[PDB]
Amino acid sequence: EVQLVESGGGLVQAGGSLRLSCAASGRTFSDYVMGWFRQAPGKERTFVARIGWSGDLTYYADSVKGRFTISRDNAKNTVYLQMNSLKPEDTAIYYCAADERWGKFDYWGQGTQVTVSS
Repeated sequence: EVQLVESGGGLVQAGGSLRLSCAASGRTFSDYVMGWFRQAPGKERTFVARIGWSGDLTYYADSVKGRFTISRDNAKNTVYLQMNSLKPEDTAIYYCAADERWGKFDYWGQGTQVTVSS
């Protein structure tokens, strides 16, 4: 099975930025669509962004499109989420996810906290 390990969470001031990363291992990384989800403490886990196998096709939730950028490096088995212009409402636990097909993902990371101070 594929293992996903997120990195890069932290505390940032409103208007700032963070880059999350997620390293996949155990199977050929280029066989998987990679996605990011987030769960705010009082809401259910919601979709953030996903990227196609080759890194060309990307899709973003309305609430983050234009501020967040998803990318991948298939030689490093890593997917990235560059989060710019952060808002307090971006505060959440962010989860990496993987699936061979393009809300259901077979594999999930353990989550990393992102806190945006007002």
